[PDB]
Order: sequence, then structure tokens, then C-alpha cells
Amino acid sequence: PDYKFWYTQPVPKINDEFNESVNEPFISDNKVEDVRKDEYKLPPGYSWYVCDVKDEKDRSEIYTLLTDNYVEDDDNIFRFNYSAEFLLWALTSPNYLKTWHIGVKYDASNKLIGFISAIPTDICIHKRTIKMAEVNFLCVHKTLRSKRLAPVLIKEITRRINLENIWQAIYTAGVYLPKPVSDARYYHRSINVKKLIEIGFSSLNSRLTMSRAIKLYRVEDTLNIKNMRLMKKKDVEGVHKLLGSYLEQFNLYAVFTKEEIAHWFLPIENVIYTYVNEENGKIKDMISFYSLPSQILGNDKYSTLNAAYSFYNVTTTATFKQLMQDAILLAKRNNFDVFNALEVMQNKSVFEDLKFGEGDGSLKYYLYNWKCASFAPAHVGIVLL
Ligand SMILES: CCCCCCCCCCCCCC(=O)SCCNC(=O)CCNC(=O)[C@H](O)C(C)(C)COP(=O)(O)OP(=O)(O)OC[C@H]1O[C@@H](n2cnc3c(N)ncnc32)[C@H](O)[C@@H]1OP(=O)(O)O
Ligand SMILES: O=C(c1cccc(NCc2cc(-c3ccc(Cl)cc3)c[nH]c2=O)c1)N1CCOCC1
Ligand SMILES: [Cl-]
Ligand SMILES: [Mg+2]
Repeated sequence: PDYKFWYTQPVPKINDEFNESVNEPFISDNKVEDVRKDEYKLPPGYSWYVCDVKDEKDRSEIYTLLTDNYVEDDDNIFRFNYSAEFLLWALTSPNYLKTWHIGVKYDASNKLIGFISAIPTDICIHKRTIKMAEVNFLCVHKTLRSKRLAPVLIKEITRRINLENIWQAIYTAGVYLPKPVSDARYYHRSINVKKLIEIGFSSLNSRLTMSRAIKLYRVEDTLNIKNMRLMKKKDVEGVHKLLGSYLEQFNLYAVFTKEEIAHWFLPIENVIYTYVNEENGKIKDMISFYSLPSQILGNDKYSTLNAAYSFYNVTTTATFKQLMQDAILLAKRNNFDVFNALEVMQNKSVFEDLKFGEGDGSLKYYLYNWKCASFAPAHVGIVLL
């Protein structure tokens, strides 16, 4: 790989190695005045479109583009199917900019063929807190792949983020790019065993028959933490303290305001699930997971796999194993087929005992315009959508 685009950007070369004495931008002393005020040029017949994610019809156009053209596994079995309600939540966090929700239309058809997004957040990297853009949902229509549209989308969102006096970004991808700050494998905990086998995801053998697999993954319908309940507005201050206190140990985390805690955790059916344990007026434990279905490609029976993804989990009255056992149970109670988690924070410590299987690859964490030491994924304290 030559990285002809990426090697023009303020990111590390593949064989760049920085030690912990280095924690700073590649390019400092940036001036909003000097940022390009012209939109990047698109190929003839294509136009920039500012998407209004709060408009049901604009949001439906993003939904359709991602449904048909977003992330697949390397074997083209699954395609991520973020819901329209999920995209509304993901993109309208506190102080979001509409103008960071960037579409490209094909003029002749008036159809959306490209998208990229960012939201603003404070990110703490090796104890330094920096205002950053969190970039996600980069997507080019399958009919227009390998035409160098992605670098146009990346340069245009970089320009718009820079106009807000923001000079760093955080992003994740399954593909290897220059250069990860950390790299986390994903693991899966089967809940609906029979469905996962029927779609070709989970395997059986002469030792693990269907009946034995169903018994292996069977869940007792009783919580270790009896009073775990859906989070309410009254719990925002307590979750801010419990989660905020927990995250300070990590080398990379979001520094959440109380308004960001309310946005990212208060529950929304089929989008975000947060449960809390309240003891003596204090929030002492929390579980959270988001809903991200996958379309099961070419399957006539099942249109989607209903997957819960581990978000943020903290325990002070139970073991981390007991807490994540309760997270699996709460996902089962909410009709999820599988519980997915990355080897970030304390997660890898429970994967063997709670019968998670290792997945087919890894999610890489990246910073834009930041040089620093890389670290093991247990020191990652942030989960992007
Ligand atoms: C200060 C503010 C800064 C803000 C910006 C921060 C950076 C944000 C960066 C974006 C974070 C996004 C986070 C997410 O959303 S990760 C999810 C990405 N989306 C998908 O995987 C959906 C399915 N695939 C697609 O839609 C396309 O394949 C995409 C759009 C991904 C590439 O389109 P296409 O396949 O038609 O290729 P091209 O000819 O246009 O372009 C080829 C160039 O693009 C580089 N490439 C390929 N994949 C990715 C990728 N996932 N991140 C970054 N760069 C990527 C590639 O190495 C090459 O450059 P180089 O190798 O020649 O050098
Ligand atoms: O095998 C997959 C799957 C589905 C789609 C894509 C991929 N691989 C690539 C990939 C991965 C992920 C990913 C997968 C799991 C987790 Cl916990 C966190 C991130 C993100 N971005 C990617 O590009 C893997 N599963 C397991 C069953 O539930 C849906 C996800
Ligand atoms: Cl350029
Ligand atoms: Mg292209």
C-alpha cells in the first residue's frame, strides 16, 4: 500500500513510533482565517448537499444510502443496517453542527450517492483534553467505488471542522490506515443460537450438537444485580459521576458533560439501552448497549440479525463478570440475537468465562493531526457507534 492520499495528511507514517514523551499535534498554531472558504471540487454532475438529519425525508435518504452501501464483513455475509431513529441519535448530540452532515448528490437523478459526518466532543488522549471531531458514516455508493471520492469527502469535512477552530479528530475503521493509536478485536456472545447457526455465522460439530449448543448458551433469567433498571432523567448526575470517575484511568476517552450523559445514555427503544443500580441515592453500577442490526445478505427467511453492542459498563457492587452477565441477560430480555463487544476497558477479562467467541477481525482507533504513543486496547476507554 502506497497511501498516496493518507501520506499527504497530518497522520503518522506506518513506521512512525512515538514514545510517551510526545503528545501533541503534527501541525500547531492553526488559524481559522487561513482555512479554505471554497467547497472542494466534485466530478462533473455531482453536488454537495447539507443533510438535515432532523428532517424525516433527508434522514430517510441517508438511511437508504447506508442500508444499501455501508459496512460489510470481509466475506459479504452481513451489512450494517443503522435505523433512521439511530442516525437521528448518533448525529444530533449536544452542540452538533448540521454543516458537518455532508452529502453528495448525483444531479441527474437527485439521489444521494455519498455521505460523511462528524460530531464535536472533548477527547482526553494521554491525560490531555482536546476539542475534537468524531468522524463516522463515511460511505460511497457501491456503483462509484475506487473513483477517489472518499478523499474529497474527507478533505471537505476536514475543511468544515477547521472553520470551527477544531484541528484534531477521532475515528475508527476495520481497515488498516496510517496509523492506529490502538487496535481492538471484536468478540460475540450467542443468544439466539439456532438463528446464528441457520445463517452460517456460528458452527456445530460432533462434540457441539444443536441441542448442546442451545444448552451451552442458555441464560438464567435472574439478574446478579437485582435492582438494575432503565435509566431515567433523575439518574443523569449519578451516571455522570460513576462513568466519568471510571473513564479517567484510560489513555483515550470522551470527557462527557452532564448534557452529553443525558443524550448518550437516556434510553430510546431499538437505539440505546442503559440500566442503573441505585443504592442510597447513588448510582453504583451501570450497563449500556446500542442496537445495530445487520442485514443478512441474500437470506430469504431472515432480513436482519438483531445485535446489541456493548457501550459503557461500570460496577462497584459486583464483579465485572457478574455485570457483563447481567448485560447479556438484559440484551436477551430485549429480543437481541447476539451481544457484541470489543476488547476495550475491562471487557476481554470476561470473554472466556461468559462464552464469547473471537470474531473475524479488529476495529482500529485513529487520531487526525495528533502524534503520541500507541497502547493496548484495554487502555481504550471510548466506544464509537
Ligand atoms: C481536523 C478534522 C479532521 C477530520 C477528518 C479525519 C479523518 C477521517 C477519515 C474517515 C474516517 C471514516 C470512518 C468510517 O466511517 S469507517 C466506515 C467506512 N465505510 C465503509 O466501510 C462503507 C463501505 N465502503 C465504502 O463506502 C467505501 O469503500 C469507502 C467510502 C470507505 C472508501 O471509498 P472507495 O473504496 O470508493 O475508495 P476511494 O477511491 O474513494 O478512496 C481510496 C482512499 O480512501 C482510503 N480509505 C478507504 N477506506 C477508508 C476508511 N474507512 N477510512 C478512511 N480512509 C479510507 C484508502 O486508503 C485510499 O487512500 P490511500 O490509501 O490511497 O491513501
Ligand atoms: O461479524 C460481524 C461483522 C459484521 C459486519 C462487519 C464486520 N467486520 C468489519 C467491521 C466490524 C465492526 C465491529 C464489529 C463488532 C464490534 Cl463489537 C465492533 C465493531 C466495525 N466496523 C467494521 O468495518 C463484522 N458481526 C458479528 C455478528 O453481529 C454483527 C457484527
Ligand atoms: Cl487538495
Ligand atoms: Mg470512489
